[PDB]
Amino acid sequence: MTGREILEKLERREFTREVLKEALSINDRGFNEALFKLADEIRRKYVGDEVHIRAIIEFSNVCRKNCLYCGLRRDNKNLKRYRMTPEEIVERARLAVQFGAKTIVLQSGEDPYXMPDVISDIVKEIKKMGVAVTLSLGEWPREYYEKWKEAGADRYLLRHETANPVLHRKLRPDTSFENRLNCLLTLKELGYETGAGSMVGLPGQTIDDLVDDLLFLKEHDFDMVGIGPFIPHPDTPLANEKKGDFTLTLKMVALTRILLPDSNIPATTAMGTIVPGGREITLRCGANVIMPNWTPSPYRQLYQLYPGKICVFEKDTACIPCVMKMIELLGRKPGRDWGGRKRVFET
Ligand SMILES: C[C@H](CCC(=O)NCCC[N+](C)(C)CCCS(=O)(=O)[O-])[C@H]1CC[C@H]2[C@@H]3[C@H](O)C[C@@H]4C[C@H](O)CC[C@]4(C)[C@H]3C[C@H](O)[C@]12C
Ligand SMILES: C[C@H](CCC(=O)NCCC[N+](C)(C)CCCS(=O)(=O)[O-])[C@H]1CC[C@H]2[C@@H]3[C@H](O)C[C@@H]4C[C@H](O)CC[C@]4(C)[C@H]3C[C@H](O)[C@]12C
Ligand SMILES: Nc1ncnc2c1ncn2[C@@H]1O[C@H](CSCC[C@H](N)C(=O)O)[C@@H](O)[C@H]1O
Ligand SMILES: O=C(O)[C@@H]1CSCN1
Ligand code: SF4
Ligand code: FES
Ligand SMILES: [Cl-]
Ligand SMILES: [Cl-]
Ligand SMILES: [S]
Repeated sequence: MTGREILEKLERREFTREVLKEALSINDRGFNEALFKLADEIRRKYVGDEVHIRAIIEFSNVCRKNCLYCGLRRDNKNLKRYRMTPEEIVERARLAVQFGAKTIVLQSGEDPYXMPDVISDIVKEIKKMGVAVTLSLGEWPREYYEKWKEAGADRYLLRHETANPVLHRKLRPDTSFENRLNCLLTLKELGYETGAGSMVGLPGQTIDDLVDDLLFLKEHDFDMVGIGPFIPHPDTPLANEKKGDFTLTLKMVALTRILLPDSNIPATTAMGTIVPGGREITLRCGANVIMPNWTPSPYRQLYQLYPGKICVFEKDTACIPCVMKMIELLGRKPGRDWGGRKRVFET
């Protein structure tokens, strides 16, 4: 099909494997621009002009897992490890709420020390502040997820990474796609707003794999979808692999918006790392969420899933103001409420 025909099928919601594969394979500038315009318009119509701010506190870079892509993998001895105290985390969340954040995201490596009860205690304290709490702590037993939901957690981010089970097991040798999916299903069952998503440009990942990632996301109707490029880290086995392409990754975000029109979709920091101004582009191609870094010094610079991350050299409190300026210069509005998913039931 020509680009014009692919676009027409996307506009009529004929989301076949073939339409998605062709959308990802056509490299014509005119087609891509039209795809991005469509996704921007769908975003505007379904989720409006509010860009929701999720302040992220990366509270520990200790991890028990050994994912091949990740700078926090347990085999990386060239990394100073750190843990914020529970008091530090609560007070740092309070400062973000003082700065206007309406969601606090707590993210870490899979660090056993906190699990499950110290997390529960932190969540209960933050919930007193009248904001949404999102956890992004990795894979844990059902019982831990249940405890955190009873403590008041609202949302959980657990990117599926890659929907190719073979590639998933190779890159994540401690676990499996089946396990990852079972965690996501358990989180949904428990009443979390649940986020999935994937990296683009992983070694060995194909276009057909990206199509499978889109169809997976569409299948499960996730509340949130986090997408970014793979960025190689020098202290990992994938150090010499190519970085994911920004344009391809942006097309994944655009297609995700077209597929899941009422979902919450961040403009990720990895997008702003590989291209200067990449978050702002992504916010104009389907995204409607931003996650300003709220990790304090001196830890911020130690939380390096990938290198060269933007924002690391800035003062503690810079990123909330910075994203508020971004949202204004984009002609957008800050979120007025917690920014939970507002489902638009259709046919
Ligand atoms: C800003 C640049 C360069 C534009 C440019 O420089 N040309 C425009 C100003 C031309 N003027 C109208 C002021 C004067 C014309 C008379 S003149 O005689 O001066 O040329 C234009 C050229 C292509 C545009 C992107 C694509 O669409 C894809 C996508 C659609 C989304 O929905 C919004 C996001 C995104 C990324 C777009 C953003 C932006 O919009 C771009 C980069
Ligand atoms: C934290 C300190 C000290 C006072 C304090 O502890 N303030 C708690 C405010 C709590 N809220 C955010 C929920 C108020 C919402 C009011 S609002 O009327 O916006 O709905 C206060 C004093 C001045 C405040 C900044 C300025 O103002 C400019 C700007 C306005 C944006 O908007 C949000 C960002 C920013 C940078 C502000 C952040 C923060 O706030 C500051 C630093
Ligand atoms: N090298 C790299 N490049 C780009 N993104 C990466 C990366 N290493 C990790 N990430 C991404 O960062 C996300 C958060 S990792 C932190 C939370 C948790 N340990 C977890 O694994 O879910 C991952 O889901 C992955 O998609
Ligand atoms: O892009 C990033 O850096 C982070 C990783 S998971 C949330 N976004
Ligand atoms: S991706 Fe998450 S689980 Fe895997 S090594 Fe990094 S921090 Fe640990
Ligand atoms: S969002 Fe971090 S300094 Fe701009
Ligand atoms: Cl969130
Ligand atoms: Cl994300
Ligand atoms: S900023």
